Amino acid sequence: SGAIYVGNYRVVNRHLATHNDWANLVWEDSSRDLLVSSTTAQGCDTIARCDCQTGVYYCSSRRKHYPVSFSKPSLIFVEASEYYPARYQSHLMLAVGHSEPGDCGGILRCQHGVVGIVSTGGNGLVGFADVRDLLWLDE
Ligand SMILES: CSc1ccccc1CC(=O)N1CCC[C@](F)(C(N)=O)C1
Ligand SMILES: [Zn+2]
Repeated sequence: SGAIYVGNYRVVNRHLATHNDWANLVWEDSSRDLLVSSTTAQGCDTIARCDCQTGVYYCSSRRKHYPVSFSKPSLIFVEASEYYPARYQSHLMLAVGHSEPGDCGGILRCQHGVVGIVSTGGNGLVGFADVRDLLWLDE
C-alpha cells in the first residue's frame, strides 16, 4: 500500500484504488498500473522532473528504505493476477532490490523529489511505475 499526495491529487497503483478513488477519478491507465483521484486537502509532495537513475525507495516488507540504481522507463512484460492478464506494462523502471506483493505503493525518491511508486517485482527485482512525465500533477 501507499500513495503520492500532490496538490489536489492522490496517485495510487490502479490495482489498489478504492471506491472513493474511482468515484473521484481524474485519470487512469491500466497499461501503467496508475490511477489519480481528486482530494479535498492540499498535497505537498514534490514531483521530480529529471532523468535520475539512482534513488531511495520504501520497502514495507522490510520496514526499511533502500538505495537503488534503476533502469529508464520502458515496456516490460508482466504476469497475471486477481488484477491483470499477462501483459506489457509501460513507463516501468526495474531495480535490483527486495520486493514482495504488499510493497506496491512505496515511494521511490531522488534528490529532486518523488520519481514513482513500487509496481511489480520478484526474483530479487523491484519495479517502479514512473510519474515524472505527468507534468499536469503540478498544475
Ligand atoms: C512489488 S509487486 C511483487 C513483488 C514480488 C513478487 C510479486 C509481486 C506482485 C506483482 O508483481 N504484481 C501483482 C499485482 C499487480 C502488479 F503489481 C502489476 N503491476 O501488474 C504485478
Ligand atoms: Zn532526479
